[PDB]
Amino acid sequence: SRTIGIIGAPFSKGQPRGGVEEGPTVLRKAGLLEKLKEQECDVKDYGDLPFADIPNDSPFQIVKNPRSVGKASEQLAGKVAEVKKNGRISLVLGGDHSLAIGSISGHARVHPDLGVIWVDAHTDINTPLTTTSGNLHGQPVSFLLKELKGKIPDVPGFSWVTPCISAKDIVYIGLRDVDPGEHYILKTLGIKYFSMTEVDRLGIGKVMEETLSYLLGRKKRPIHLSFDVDGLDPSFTPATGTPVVGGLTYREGLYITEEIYKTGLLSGLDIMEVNPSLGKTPEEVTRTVNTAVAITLACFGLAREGNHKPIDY
Amino acid sequence: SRTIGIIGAPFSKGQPRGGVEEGPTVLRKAGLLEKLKEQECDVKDYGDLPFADIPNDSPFQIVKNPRSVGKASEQLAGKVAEVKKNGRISLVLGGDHSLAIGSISGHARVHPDLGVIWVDAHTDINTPLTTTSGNLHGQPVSFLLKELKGKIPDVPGFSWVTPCISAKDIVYIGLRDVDPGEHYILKTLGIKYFSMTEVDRLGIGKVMEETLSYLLGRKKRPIHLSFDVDGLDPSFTPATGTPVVGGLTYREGLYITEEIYKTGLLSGLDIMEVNPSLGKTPEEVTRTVNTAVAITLACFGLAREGNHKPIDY
Amino acid sequence: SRTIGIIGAPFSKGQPRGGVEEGPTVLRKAGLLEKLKEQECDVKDYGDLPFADIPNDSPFQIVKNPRSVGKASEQLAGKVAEVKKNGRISLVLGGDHSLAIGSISGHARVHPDLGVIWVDAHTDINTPLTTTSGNLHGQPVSFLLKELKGKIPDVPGFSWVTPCISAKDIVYIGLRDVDPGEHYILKTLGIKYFSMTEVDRLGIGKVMEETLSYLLGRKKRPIHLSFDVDGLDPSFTPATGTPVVGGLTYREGLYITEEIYKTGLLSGLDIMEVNPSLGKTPEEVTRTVNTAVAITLACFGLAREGNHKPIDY
Ligand SMILES: N=C(N)NC[C@H](N)C(=O)O
Ligand SMILES: N=C(N)NC[C@H](N)C(=O)O
Ligand SMILES: N=C(N)NC[C@H](N)C(=O)O
Ligand SMILES: [Mn+2]
Ligand SMILES: [Mn+2]
Ligand SMILES: [Mn+2]
Ligand SMILES: [Mn+2]
Ligand SMILES: [Mn+2]
Ligand SMILES: [Mn+2]
Repeated sequence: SRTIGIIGAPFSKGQPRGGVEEGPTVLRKAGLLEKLKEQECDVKDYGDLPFADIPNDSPFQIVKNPRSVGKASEQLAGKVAEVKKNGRISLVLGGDHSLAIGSISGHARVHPDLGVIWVDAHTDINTPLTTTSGNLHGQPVSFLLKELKGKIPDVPGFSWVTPCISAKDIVYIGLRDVDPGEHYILKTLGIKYFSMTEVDRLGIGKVMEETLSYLLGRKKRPIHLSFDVDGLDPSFTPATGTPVVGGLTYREGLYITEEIYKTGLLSGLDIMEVNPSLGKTPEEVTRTVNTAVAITLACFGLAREGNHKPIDY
Repeated sequence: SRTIGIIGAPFSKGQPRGGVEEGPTVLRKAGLLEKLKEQECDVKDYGDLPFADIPNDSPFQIVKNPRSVGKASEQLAGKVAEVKKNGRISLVLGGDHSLAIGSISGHARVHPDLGVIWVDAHTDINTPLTTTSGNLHGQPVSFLLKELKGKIPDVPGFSWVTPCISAKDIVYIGLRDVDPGEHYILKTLGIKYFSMTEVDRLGIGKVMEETLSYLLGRKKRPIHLSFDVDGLDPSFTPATGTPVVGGLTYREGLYITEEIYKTGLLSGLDIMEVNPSLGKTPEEVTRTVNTAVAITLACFGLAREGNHKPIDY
Repeated sequence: SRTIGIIGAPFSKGQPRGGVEEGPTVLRKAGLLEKLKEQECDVKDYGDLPFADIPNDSPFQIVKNPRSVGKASEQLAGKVAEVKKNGRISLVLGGDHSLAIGSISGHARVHPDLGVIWVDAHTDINTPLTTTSGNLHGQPVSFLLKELKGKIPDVPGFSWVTPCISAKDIVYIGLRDVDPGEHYILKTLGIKYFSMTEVDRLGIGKVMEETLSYLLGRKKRPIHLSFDVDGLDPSFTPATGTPVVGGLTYREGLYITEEIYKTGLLSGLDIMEVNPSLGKTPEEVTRTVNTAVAITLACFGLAREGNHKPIDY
């Protein structure tokens, strides 16, 4: 049965807007733990990581808050590796996606053979040298790829990092806003991806069939799902820092996760970029969090066709 | 040509909210009869069933308004069997889905070999003993299935009922909120269904291909379509008692019905759960009724590709 | 590389509502030229056609403003043929779709072998004798089809017209509101089309596969894409004269154009029916124009998966 390890990560210095550090709060008050337990889920809450304050953290070239970001991920990596050693699926209620660096890092320490599925409107694969924004939530994957070692300069706060995944161990789904440098990296490293164009062409059904086959083809291995809230259309998750029109639908979002759950291989989960303060109205915030919870519950068994206990009703 | 028999069924005691008894009214004033006639439809209106008032109708265990519900369906069954004997397709403009009991019952009296397609966000297959809500609009199918005879206790008002369909003669489409007892019944009786997950996986095209093949495989037989308005997403039909996000789209709704029409086998039709009083704004009511009419017109020939008469334009 | 020739066509007398003549304006101020240049596009703006005023233009039977419409298209045809001779893809920022007559006409003068893809909720194939509205924006295709020569009476202003395409050289996508006479013409001339029903059945992926195969089967030839803004659902392009619910999605709209771009055969493009004055709110106008620009940029290379230059990033 799916045993979960909850990790609240109220961090925002991976991007300019601040309300994202409130993500764990709103998701918890939405009753996420209760609802997960309302299922057959064994849930242990490891709490909200107390993220230090690094007042002295000047830019590294154009890269912003490098020491703060580097420290949050280093802290998070230890936590994630802790829950993984406790035999539970790590659920990181995040702030910004920069935390992916620590989440996937800590997960790989315990399961070096993990495969990653990255649901996002963006690739977040900019290097400190290709980024034009300097925001680290758009650079996580670059720190994690072994093939990019030698192209990632020494950024204050990330000396603890060691690339744990190969370009062949990750699949993107939902892309619709990729920088030119990021696109160059995609095609150069031969990274497997399904942009909104491929979802439109093939259908989410075929997309998931190919994604799982691609990652679990040679052999079965742990799965790390890093779900960026903006991967879904802004009509479903408006309270997010960088929304892009024409995203994955609510149904597609649930299909992605229902399928992953069914592999029985989900090992790590990230629910990122939910920023309640960016909701233009009280219900945009409610609509976003509700959708984020729904997708989280899907990862752990909630099926739209229904569920029932091993009893004769 | 599609000859129709209209039956207004202003009934609401199958669920707690009352505005649903206004369904026939708003659908008629939307010009449904005129529009149907604006097509090549032969339409005879059998009127709005005068539903009796049963002041004395205490709960049966937890089941609410059993005598009122049982009587409305018994009345409706006779009407439907009447129009079927008049060689016309029964169109039941309903209130709540509890009326399905009488609609399908009366239809089967004349055509015991009918197949049922149930478009709904719910299975409505709870028994008086599995229901937790006590609302009869979520129990109709349980009264109709032969295999469940022996599990349906004697509820005041339904002694006239006799299960007329087998688990193999029904197909669900659109499910996204099924109780645990209902899910147990689905898998136990081996009922064929396409939840939103299957629609996402296969596409409405394949879904309809399999549905009709499944029901008309061995041989051609009359079709009864019980369309619950909440089977479509609440962005299309918001004025309904129990809306559930992530529903069938407008297009899918029309595709379902255009395909059924084309079989030339539509024998019975239910348009249920439209509740004008639940629309939060005047246009939510207009948007709901408009969609309900559009889907009704599709059942009787209106095609999105166009239609034309046997003349040289 | 895609070299473009911009042609502003502020014309509205092809239909009753007037704000459509503002289409070139809002599209230009949305930064369309800048954005196209922000790509690898060679853009030359031929300006906004100064459309004459024909005060004396009484109806022809029921056909409205025939001389004004006929003159605008005649003018436009010369312009389009001019840009085509300059070796550039004609981009007609239009007013109403009646301009299609001149756009496709002028294009065919230089490339008589062109194939047409018509994205629209309507067929716009009514003849002066089949039309019931008398509005010429719903009759363009009838003037262009060789097979309909002999059925198009002499309308003041169109004596310069000479049917340049056969029924076999055009494909419709998005149809959902076709008159009976139009439908008769579709089936009689055996015109290939994909109404919303076919998109629902096959998926936009298969639809585009069949469309391009159909038109480029025997051999490769120039493509003329006449994109009517109302071909997309009104939730994306509300500021348009004749919206119809259940249209093509934003994603589908981009998929259509991304695919066409990739053929490397786009030869002519029409962006029609954008009417800023019909937007009920300031953002409905913004949402419409934004979508119209997005689809225009897709026609010329902008891909959702990303783009990059031939350099080592
Ligand atoms: N993670 C995001 N939103 N990335 C977008 C943009 N390429 C940036 O790297 O700042
Ligand atoms: N028909 C509905 N809405 N059913 C839902 C719920 N299972 C109930 O049986 O009350
Ligand atoms: N182009 C449009 N909107 N056509 C619709 C209608 N058949 C008319 O020809 O006026
Ligand atoms: Mn993102
Ligand atoms: Mn991201
Ligand atoms: Mn329902
Ligand atoms: Mn129902
Ligand atoms: Mn149109
Ligand atoms: Mn048009």
